[PDB]
Amino acid sequence: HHWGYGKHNGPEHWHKDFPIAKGERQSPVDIDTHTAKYDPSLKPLSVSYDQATSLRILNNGHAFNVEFDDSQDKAVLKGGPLDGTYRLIQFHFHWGSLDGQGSEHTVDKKKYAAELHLVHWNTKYGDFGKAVQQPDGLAVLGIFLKVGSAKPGLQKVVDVLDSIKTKGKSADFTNFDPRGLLPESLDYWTYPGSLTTPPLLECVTWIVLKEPISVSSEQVLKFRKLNFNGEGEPEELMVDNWRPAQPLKNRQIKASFK
Ligand SMILES: NS(=O)(=O)c1ccc(C(=O)NCc2cccc(F)c2F)cc1
Ligand SMILES: [Hg+2]
Ligand SMILES: [Zn+2]
Repeated sequence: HHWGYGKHNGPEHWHKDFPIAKGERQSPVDIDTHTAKYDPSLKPLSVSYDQATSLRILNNGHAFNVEFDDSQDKAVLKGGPLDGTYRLIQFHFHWGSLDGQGSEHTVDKKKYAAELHLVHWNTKYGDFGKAVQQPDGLAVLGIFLKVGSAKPGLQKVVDVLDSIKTKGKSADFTNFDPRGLLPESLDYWTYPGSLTTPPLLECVTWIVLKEPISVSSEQVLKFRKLNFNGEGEPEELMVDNWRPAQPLKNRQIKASFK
């Protein structure tokens, strides 16, 4: 039926309706730190999120997305392995039912409690729709979340989760500053990949940050109270909405640090 993360419609079944699931540049992948190549030609990332305009937060049945106004160059990602300007359109997370799992990407097989994805599209393509038809159409900034001290900047997100508990629900979510979700260091690993959820399009340049951000146990607990189901349907907790690591195949993971 429609794709999900359950036993009968999960990642292992996606290939039936989306053959690209078994493609050549699928994400996420395991990042082997000893095989990753330090590339001195990689420029530092340039995250310019000061003019960011968040609009709303929505439970889409797979995760919750915080959407941004991308009609202009308000919040952009440049530099790093990218050529051109990429506009922030939305961010979301993937998390587990327990603290020891939840991230999509892993580092030396280590799984983190969750993973934040800041989605950006290449402006030379005009709109998000055209960008997903190009090999360099998207750039997703990935950040790992480990359970420890609370992250102040994530609280506004946590507090609003009650209003979007079920699939289809949305709430206004203006003036959110995404800079509060960034770690201190912008060191990263980068490799060409895909969306981690159907349609699994291979249009993404992944930029995974080395330094994870820490959030509290209470903060992550709030994520786990969301529902995959719509209002009135039987309750299915939204947990474990992550895709397991895929074969790296003919790709090399480059590091911006040594
Ligand atoms: N987890 S992740 O960062 O890799 C990821 C990022 C974006 C999307 C997305 O935009 N999906 C909807 C979608 C996809 C293609 C075309 C569309 F029109 C559309 F709405 C999905 C997964
Ligand atoms: Hg593509
Ligand atoms: Zn994602």
